[PDB]
Amino acid sequence: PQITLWKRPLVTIRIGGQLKEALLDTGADDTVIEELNLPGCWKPKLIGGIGGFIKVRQYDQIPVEIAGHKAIGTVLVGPTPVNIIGRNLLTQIGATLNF
Amino acid sequence: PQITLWKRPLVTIRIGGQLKEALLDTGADDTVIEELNLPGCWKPKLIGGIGGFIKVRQYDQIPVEIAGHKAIGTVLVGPTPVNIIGRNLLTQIGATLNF
Ligand SMILES: CCCC[C@H](CC(O)(O)[C@H](CCCC)NC(=O)[C@@H](NC(=O)[C@@H](NC(C)=O)[C@@H](C)O)[C@@H](C)CC)C(=O)N[C@@H](CCC(N)=O)C(=O)N[C@@H](CCCNC(=N)N)C(N)=O
Repeated sequence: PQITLWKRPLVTIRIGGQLKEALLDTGADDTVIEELNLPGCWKPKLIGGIGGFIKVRQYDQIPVEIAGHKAIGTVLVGPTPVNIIGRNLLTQIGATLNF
Repeated sequence: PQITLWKRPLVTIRIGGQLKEALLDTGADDTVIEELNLPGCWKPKLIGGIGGFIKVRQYDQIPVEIAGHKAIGTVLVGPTPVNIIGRNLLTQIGATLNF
């Protein structure tokens, strides 16, 4: 599929059993999901951008399906206004920018 | 071009006669550039990111050449960690996401 950028590129994802909306973000190195009480071991991390840094929980080897395309990798969980799909998973689904 | 996402999608831009490097950022509504002088009048604004809010200067109707493609639109100037080309200009150059 092709997604234009007139509006925020929000798509449906599946993670930890749940369907969520998330932003496809070519400016994000990593994937950041809103507070979600996932089981499993995790480790502490800090991530930054506009406004500074936040504390997140890093979970590895989490299946994330993005618009029906399966991916699996690292997911950072913390307090975000929007779920963000970053390059670590965008590459797995073969996403490119085109102009 | 077609740009893959194994590395950050950084490109050269020209703005106010100067060359700069910037990140193609589908997660950004707006284009935000590090502190600099631009010609003309600006208005104060606040924007948010992953870590919270910052103050920026809003300049309207600024010509920006992005990897050789022309855009004319709003540029926010302030303490962003990375120069970012957001959807307001990405749409002008015809950029889409594809997978
Ligand atoms: C939580 C908000 C959605 C996330 C994006 C993130 C991002 O613009 O892609 C930035 C771009 C690079 C840093 C500036 N990426 C990031 O913040 C990511 N950072 C990174 O990838 C790296 N960090 C650094 C510092 O480079 C890495 C080393 O960790 C983090 C998500 C962590 C993985 C973001 O901050 N968007 C802002 C950009 C500023 C702007 N004005 O466009 C935005 O759209 N803000 C809107 C809010 C959106 C509401 N709009 C809406 N349509 N619903 C606004 N007006 O303030």
